[PDB]
Amino acid sequence: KQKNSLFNYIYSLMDVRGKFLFFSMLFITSLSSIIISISPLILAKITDLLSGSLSNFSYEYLVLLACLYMFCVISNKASVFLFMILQSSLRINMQKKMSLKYLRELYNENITNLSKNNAGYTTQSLNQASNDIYILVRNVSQNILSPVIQLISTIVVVLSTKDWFSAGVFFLYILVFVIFNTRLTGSLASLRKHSMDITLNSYSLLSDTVDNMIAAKKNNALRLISERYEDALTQENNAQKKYWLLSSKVLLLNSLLAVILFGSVFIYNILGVLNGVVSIGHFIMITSYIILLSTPVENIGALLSEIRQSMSSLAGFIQRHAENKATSPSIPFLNMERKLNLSIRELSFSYSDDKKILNSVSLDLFTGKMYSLTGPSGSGKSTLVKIISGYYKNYFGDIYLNDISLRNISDEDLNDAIYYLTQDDYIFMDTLRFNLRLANYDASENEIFKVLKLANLSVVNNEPVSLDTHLINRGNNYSGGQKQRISLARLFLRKPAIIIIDEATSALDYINESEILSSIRTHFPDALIINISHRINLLECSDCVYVLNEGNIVASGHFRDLMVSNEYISGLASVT
Amino acid sequence: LFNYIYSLMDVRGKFLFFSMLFITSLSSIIISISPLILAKITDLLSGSLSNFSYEYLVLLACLYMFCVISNKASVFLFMILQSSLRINMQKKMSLKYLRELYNENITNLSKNNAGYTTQSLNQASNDIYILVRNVSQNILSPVIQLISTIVVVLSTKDWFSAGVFFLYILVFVIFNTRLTGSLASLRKHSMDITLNSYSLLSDTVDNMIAAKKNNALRLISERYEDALTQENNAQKKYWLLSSKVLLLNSLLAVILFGSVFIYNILGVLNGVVSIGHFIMITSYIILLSTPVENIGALLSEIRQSMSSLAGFIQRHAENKATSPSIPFLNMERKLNLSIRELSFSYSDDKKILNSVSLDLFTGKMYSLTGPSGSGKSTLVKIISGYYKNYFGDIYLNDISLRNISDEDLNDAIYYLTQDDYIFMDTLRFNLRLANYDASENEIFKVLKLANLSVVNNEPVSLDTHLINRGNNYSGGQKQRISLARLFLRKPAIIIIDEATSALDYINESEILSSIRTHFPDALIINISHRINLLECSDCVYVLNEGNIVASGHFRDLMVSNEYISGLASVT
Ligand SMILES: Nc1ncnc2c1ncn2[C@@H]1O[C@H](COP(=O)(O)OP(=O)(O)NP(=O)(O)O)[C@@H](O)[C@H]1O
Ligand SMILES: Nc1ncnc2c1ncn2[C@@H]1O[C@H](COP(=O)(O)OP(=O)(O)NP(=O)(O)O)[C@@H](O)[C@H]1O
Ligand SMILES: CCCCCCCCCO[C@@H]1O[C@H](CO)[C@@H](O)[C@H](O)[C@H]1O
Ligand SMILES: CCCCCCCCCO[C@@H]1O[C@H](CO)[C@@H](O)[C@H](O)[C@H]1O
Ligand SMILES: [Mg+2]
Ligand SMILES: [Mg+2]
Repeated sequence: KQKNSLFNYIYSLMDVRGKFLFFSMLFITSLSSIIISISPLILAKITDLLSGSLSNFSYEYLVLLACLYMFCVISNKASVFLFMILQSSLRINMQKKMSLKYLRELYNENITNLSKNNAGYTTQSLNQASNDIYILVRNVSQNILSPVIQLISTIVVVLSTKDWFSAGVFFLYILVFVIFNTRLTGSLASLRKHSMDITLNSYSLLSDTVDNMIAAKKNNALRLISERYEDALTQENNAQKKYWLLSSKVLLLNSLLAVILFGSVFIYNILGVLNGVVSIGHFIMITSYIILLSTPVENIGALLSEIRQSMSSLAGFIQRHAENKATSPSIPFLNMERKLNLSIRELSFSYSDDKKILNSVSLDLFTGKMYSLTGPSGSGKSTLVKIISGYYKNYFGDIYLNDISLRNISDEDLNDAIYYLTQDDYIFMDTLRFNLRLANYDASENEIFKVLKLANLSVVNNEPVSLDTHLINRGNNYSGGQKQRISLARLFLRKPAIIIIDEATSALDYINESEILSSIRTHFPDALIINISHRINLLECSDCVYVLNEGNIVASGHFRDLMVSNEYISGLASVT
Repeated sequence: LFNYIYSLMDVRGKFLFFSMLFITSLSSIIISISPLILAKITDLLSGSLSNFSYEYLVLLACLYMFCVISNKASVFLFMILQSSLRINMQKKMSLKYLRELYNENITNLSKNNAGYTTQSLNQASNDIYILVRNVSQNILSPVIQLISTIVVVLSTKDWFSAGVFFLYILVFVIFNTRLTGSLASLRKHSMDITLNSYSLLSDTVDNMIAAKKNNALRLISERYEDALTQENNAQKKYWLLSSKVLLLNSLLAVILFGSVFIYNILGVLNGVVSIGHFIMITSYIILLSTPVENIGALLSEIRQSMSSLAGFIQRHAENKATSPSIPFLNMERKLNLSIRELSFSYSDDKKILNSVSLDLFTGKMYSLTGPSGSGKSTLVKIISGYYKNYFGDIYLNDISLRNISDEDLNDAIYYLTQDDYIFMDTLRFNLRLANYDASENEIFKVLKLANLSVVNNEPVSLDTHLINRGNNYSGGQKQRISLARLFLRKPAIIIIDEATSALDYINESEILSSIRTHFPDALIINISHRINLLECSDCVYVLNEGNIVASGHFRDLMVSNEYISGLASVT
């Protein structure tokens, strides 16, 4: 069942030009195997015409024979060059379509599955998959029809000249070969997959070390960093050597079998020529067939290995990239209300198992009101807002948005209704314009510049900020606070009902913090605001404060009513 | 270049490489006898065909078989040695890269992402592979087969054949070298765009959650699709030139070798040339394609994998200023900091530090504050040796920073960065980053001082597996990992750049208390917007638009300075 899905996926990557290039590759490979299967006859015809006669034969017929053999050899080589020209053209063609499908497939994945592996890994995963497709495209377009044509014609013709021992041992070889190899193909595929996986692990550890180089540099940790890579490389070499040995043995055993079987057919026809039983023309034809048969035998060996091993390694890739999906019912045409209220009823959550992060959170929040959420680091403030923000769907209990449950809300609509300002910043290595256009694609040059003022990012160091400012990897081109302001400027282009600010202002100074937080409430008057903070001034300003402790909501109401009642907020209000 | 490739080969690597060269050379000697054995077989066919002529035909046919078998055994043996050599050279190549990346400056490291550096290793590994191959296979072997051909065809006194044969190798080597550089440039430019494309994929995948939550599929997809279009166009440009060279080389061969075939046909028809010689000539025309092909590769592949490997060495071994350093420096337990008229720019376009003049001392805690963009991080980064292109001077008890080795500076100063850098590994590994030789107890002791020894009423294991960017942990728990590292280290200066922002007052004060206790003589610079640290410091420094605008005690500043007055009013 998964076998059919695989080839349909490869076929789909080919546009009209892609389908032509693929069929041209199949045709030219097939045509040349027909032509080259003729050539050992031509050689035999040349041999007899000369053998015996003492220069007494048609010199014009020898020239015609020699020219036909040349046409065979030329057309077979033109075919090789034409196939590789078509192959690269098809690689180029299928490449773009393959890569975008991956990016779009990665966008539709869940946050839990995305977080599982880094960029180093996903980047080299595309690499392995692309190459896997390439191999499969080749093995199909080249090693299916062509070796069958050359093997059929060879047994048919040798059978026609009534040589039973030759055609017999020839057919015996293809039989022993196809059996022996298939009885060892899976054993290679498994050893190759296991290797390729360790290779991903190794690219993953390189990108992990390079992304955290500054940390390792400043801790003078070259030895610790170098040794954990050197260990990964050692796991890679050992996995590669294990494949190499099996691969090397199969090749040597297949070579020794060929020498024993085809060697006998060569000795048999030698004795046949020495005892006048067999003609020289025929001897040359059997000798010519033994030599010609190696390439179709090679193309079969390849197919039996390469098709099974690239199908296994490609199966594993499609699995860890299209599998993880619970249900998600969603609503067909939903047009969310400008005013939305939040109702969390007996919400429970665990990231893994054995440990519960949210015990039985029961809350009720309303339009145009600001709420503060606090608690110790590990209580689950981020977790709770992430679930509200649809990061996770494996939760016990229910969450409503004006009667409508989250479970029945499409990820697109939820993201239009709620805007989560994350604890960590996510700045794209691109222009400032690009980072803000992330919030709204259709936004004009003015709408974007207006938003810079609202986030206090219109002027940096007495200089006006350009929308064309190039932003380095992780936006480390900008200060901690300037990073927070990019993410804040995004909110102003968006139009949400709920606004979550998870410690999203921590890097800003008192002036900026207050001015932006002011501008938020001004620009979004009816917006429900959840604010996560460990700071009294941010807790004070709220219409109501919620204290989360070890998963459960332990305290509610006004900050003043809590600053003495509650154990945690009294701990905060220890200073001054 | 070739010395760098040679160095990647250990003793087993050098054997495998020479075995590859030998076997390729030996097989070209053997296969160059082949057209003469075919001639003798054609000669015997037009003879008497006596018992001895039949026996000689068989012994001849056996020698041709030995040629064909030994040539194929050589191909299989070469590919077995090649993969063994690839495996061998692989590890050594990869570590040299990681170690080369560690020795690079922060400014140059920040220039490109992991997606880029990962695929950069890929391209160079493959460029080495190609070079190892074209050298071990396409140098001696085609020369042997081309020499013996002209020698033997010259011996049989066929001038037109050996003439046009030598003419072809001459026109070929000229025509191709004329277009090799044009191919290498088109290939390099393509491979570079390919890096750009892998860079944009890792950039998008690292910030997927942002793009997902902003429903930005179209903007994200469009950007990548543009990069892929820049990739296809760069690839198509190489493809066309590559395809033309191949078709023109093929058409030249058909015209030149086709004439040698027609000439010897007419020679056979007019009794001038024997059939035995006519076969030997076509047998040489057919045999010559593989050495012509290997020269076609050698010419084109050696140049294009040298161009793209030149680039890789340039961007991974250059951009070093000076660094005089110090031979054997043993830094004093007590160190004072003296910044004199410090000025700095990142891209020279704008000044970040105007003329910072400061003086700090042992065992005292100092607070640094100012608006976001003043340059607090910049200043401590320069103190921590992130950047060396600065005007003014920085001393450490008479010794200038310029004369301090990056290893010694990192042992004297410990910078707790604004953003956290958690390794995807065990908690043990993340803490061993600070001190390799640390025992299981030294590490757990440090977990208590970091307030990380217990998470959710459960004792924290040193074997806790930490996901990409440590997102397996809470904002504050991340900060605590970086804080726990400091307790294994032994510095004179301790910089805390907003490194406790994700912590509540209790823990912030509690960890900062255990820092001062465990490091009594340590000079502490604290960057904070909050007041629970500014009030605790021995002196406060206010940075505004590059210049230090206010100094002294916090209480004396919330009277004098409006910024410090307004900040304290947040009570
Ligand atoms: N992806 C994850 N996988 C497993 N456990 C996690 C993950 N993220 C967080 N946790 C744990 O879940 C608990 C609460 O997580 P989180 O919601 O980030 O907390 P928080 O209470 O908001 N803390 P903070 O923001 O630092 O002050 C902590 O004990 C974390 O260790
Ligand atoms: N790597 C960089 N490349 C270019 N400019 C930079 C870089 N890092 C910082 N800057 C700029 O230098 C100035 C000061 O940066 P930084 O030292 O991080 O500031 P900060 O004043 O400490 N702000 P913060 O800690 O966010 O509240 C700002 O104008 C930044 O945009
Ligand atoms: C035009 C009349 C017939 C020509 C004589 C028959 C021999 C055909 C040429 O054989 C070639 O010999 C080479 C070594 O000499 C091999 O490397 C090559 O694989 C093989 O294809
Ligand atoms: C001309 C009379 C003397 C000929 C005696 C030697 C036998 C030549 C065998 O050559 C083989 O012929 C095949 C034909 O298809 C090619 O595929 C193959 O590469 C080549 O090796
Ligand atoms: Mg949190
Ligand atoms: Mg800073």
